Amino acid sequence: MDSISLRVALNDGNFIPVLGFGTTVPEKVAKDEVIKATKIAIDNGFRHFDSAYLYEVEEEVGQAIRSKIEDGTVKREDIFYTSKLWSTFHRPELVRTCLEKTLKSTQLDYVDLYIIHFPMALQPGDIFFPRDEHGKLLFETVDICDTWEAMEKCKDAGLAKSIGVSNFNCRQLERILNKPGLKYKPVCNQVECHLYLNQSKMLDYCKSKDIILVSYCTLGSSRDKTWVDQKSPVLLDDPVLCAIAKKYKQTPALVALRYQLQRGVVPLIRSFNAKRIKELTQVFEFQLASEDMKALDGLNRNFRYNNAKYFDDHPNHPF
Amino acid sequence: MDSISLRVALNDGNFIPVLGFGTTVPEKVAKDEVIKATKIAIDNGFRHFDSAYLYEVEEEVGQAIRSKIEDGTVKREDIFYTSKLWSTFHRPELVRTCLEKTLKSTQLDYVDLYIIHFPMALQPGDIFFPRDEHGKLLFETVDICDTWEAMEKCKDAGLAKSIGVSNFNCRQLERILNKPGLKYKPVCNQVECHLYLNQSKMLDYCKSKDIILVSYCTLGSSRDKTWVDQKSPVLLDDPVLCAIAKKYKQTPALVALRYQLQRGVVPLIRSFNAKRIKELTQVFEFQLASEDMKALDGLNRNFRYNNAKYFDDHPNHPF
Ligand SMILES: NC(=O)c1ccc[n+]([C@@H]2O[C@H](COP(=O)([O-])OP(=O)(O)OC[C@H]3O[C@@H](n4cnc5c(N)ncnc54)[C@H](OP(=O)(O)O)[C@@H]3O)[C@@H](O)[C@H]2O)c1
Ligand SMILES: NC(=O)c1ccc[n+]([C@@H]2O[C@H](COP(=O)([O-])OP(=O)(O)OC[C@H]3O[C@@H](n4cnc5c(N)ncnc54)[C@H](OP(=O)(O)O)[C@@H]3O)[C@@H](O)[C@H]2O)c1
Ligand SMILES: C[C@]12CC[C@H]3[C@@H](CCC4=CC(=O)CC[C@@]43C)[C@@H]1CC[C@@H]2O
Ligand SMILES: C[C@]12CC[C@H]3[C@@H](CCC4=CC(=O)CC[C@@]43C)[C@@H]1CC[C@@H]2O
Repeated sequence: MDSISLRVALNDGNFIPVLGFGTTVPEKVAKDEVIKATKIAIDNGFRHFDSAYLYEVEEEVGQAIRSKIEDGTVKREDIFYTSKLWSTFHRPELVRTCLEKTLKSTQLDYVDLYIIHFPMALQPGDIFFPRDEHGKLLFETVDICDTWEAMEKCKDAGLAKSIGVSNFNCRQLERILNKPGLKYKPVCNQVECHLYLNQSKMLDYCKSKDIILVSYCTLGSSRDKTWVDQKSPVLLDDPVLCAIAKKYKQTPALVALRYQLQRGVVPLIRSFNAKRIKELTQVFEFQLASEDMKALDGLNRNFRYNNAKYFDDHPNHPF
Repeated sequence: MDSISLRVALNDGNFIPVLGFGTTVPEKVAKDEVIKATKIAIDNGFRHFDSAYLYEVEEEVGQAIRSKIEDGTVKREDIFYTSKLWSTFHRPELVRTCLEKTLKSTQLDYVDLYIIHFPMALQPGDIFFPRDEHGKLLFETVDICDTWEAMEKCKDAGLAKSIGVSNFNCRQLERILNKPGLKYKPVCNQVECHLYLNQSKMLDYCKSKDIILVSYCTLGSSRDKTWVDQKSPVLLDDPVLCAIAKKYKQTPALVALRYQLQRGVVPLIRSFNAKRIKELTQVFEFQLASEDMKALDGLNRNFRYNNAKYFDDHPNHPF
């Protein structure tokens, strides 16, 4: 069967498809394009979809998914849908409210994985990034351990099959793992990970705790100018990556992706192009040799495309 | 990660690694060879091990598995162990007794999948195939539906995560699916399936019921003279199979195996040879084209290497 549909074990007894499909829509691209791409991803064997409250497209993604359930292509159970809790709902009493909005929007009866988008709380309200009239960002110091307890209850309530975090550093992660009364451990930490920021320490830390590293910007991001510095290196053009790709008669994208899979990372990818969507499904058809992995490991330069500078000087900034 | 370690969904919410490693030891081969092979299989990414009470090697296999858990190579959760209920324990009150012997032998705290080895009951006792002094096989007519209820309780008791059957024909399968009060549906039907006996009807039946077909003798069996007719065709020598293997620069074994995976079968293989064990791990590195699948589909000749003639004329003989 579709090898990219196959699953890996989560520490709570659940299983996640090994390859995920992101749903962020680029600034100048139309939101209906995500419906097109999602249906195509499903047709190509993609069973893991990553979204978020912040993305404002959960209505569209849920629509693409249900149409495929409707026409008998898949069952809810075949789909693994991930969503994320936004910073303005970090207050314990607001966590489930955020999730219930996602459920209402997607029309799915539960999310397979619900995660904390960032370890930073912002003032409750209707704006994603609330600032005062002088531009200061209105944040709060809600303890992650408190928001985490609210996340555990959403799992107990059956609204989320699994719970995890995103953009957490080791200190923040340790804070939750050592929390007294901890009932459910985070099943993953979704962070930026690619050839220029391979996260070997975080990967080692997660392995020792049975937490999986789910990577984003795996192919060097979408270079969306609203959030990616245009003077940053283009990952897929890297000479060493292109030489190796050439050596295996594969594309750089496939080599950048395979590298992650080979090191134990569950990667997220995104393409609104039908040829490229199909192309990524062949990542299991080859295998990098030790020497080549060591080569790619050497491309690391601790470079972030996602600095989270839109969070200004939040006392809890992970980076 | 090891693509042969990846999992497929079972109809009860569990997941099974896509490629299984059998543990039967050939007549003239030493039982300690299975400990060697199992450790090597684990080192190579095999996570699904198929055994049975009848095989008399559960003590050895459990030993190989635990050593790998003990040195930190895997966790119990990483391993999927299958065992089978022997015919002499078909009486409802004896089912759990058989399972508890397996648990005691393997020293695992539960089996991931427990299945009915054959749909034929034999008289209780210490001999696998009890016969009278005149030679007649001492069988019983215990209803499979009754033994099945005993299997459901072992699942409710937590002793077996999943339950299934083996060597059942469609009638016997339908008998259980239509049983009144059925609580748990069989997650699989482990039967003989290869190029000369592809089981297309059974495969279709299973697909419609969400029952997976787990195949054995996938490579044409071990040709063990105690149970395989030496005048039977050698599957891996088949001209058409060798031509196709040649066309993909792959071995016949890999082509015989890939064919099963491509049609939705979860295959079982077995090799006590370290080179061949490693060889089978590359089955995801290529893909047969439609025309080639149709070619291989044509090799079918409804030929069984496993006639179960050791069950003589049991009224419930599946074949
Ligand atoms: N948790 C967080 O804080 C966070 C942050 C950022 C992202 N994410 C997740 O990660 C997902 C992906 O992020 P991203 O889009 O910024 O990064 P990305 O996956 O690294 O890059 C996406 C870009 O790669 C291109 N691409 C896809 N397949 C390709 C192929 N085979 N060859 C060449 N190029 C290919 C796409 O172009 P085309 O469309 O033309 O194919 C697209 O522009 C997001 O949708 C989201 O779900 C999470
Ligand atoms: N449920 C049932 O009633 C039932 C019945 C029979 C079997 N089974 C299960 O199926 C498992 C396998 O059965 P089996 O051994 O009879 O049949 P099989 O898997 O079809 O054949 C095993 C033979 O194939 C050879 N082989 C393995 N890899 C090879 C490769 N890459 N190239 C060439 N040859 C290769 C092995 O030789 P080497 O060792 O030299 O590599 C071995 O002799 C059993 O252990 C058992 O778990 C279940
Ligand atoms: C920069 C931005 C806030 C942060 C967003 C970004 C879109 C992409 C994105 C995806 C994430 O999951 C993390 C937050 C970010 C990085 C948004 C585009 C406009 C908005 O102001
Ligand atoms: C033939 C036999 C009983 C049936 C056994 C066979 C070993 C292989 C085997 C594996 C199975 O799982 C089904 C039963 C069989 C086919 C045994 C070897 C000696 C014994 O008498």
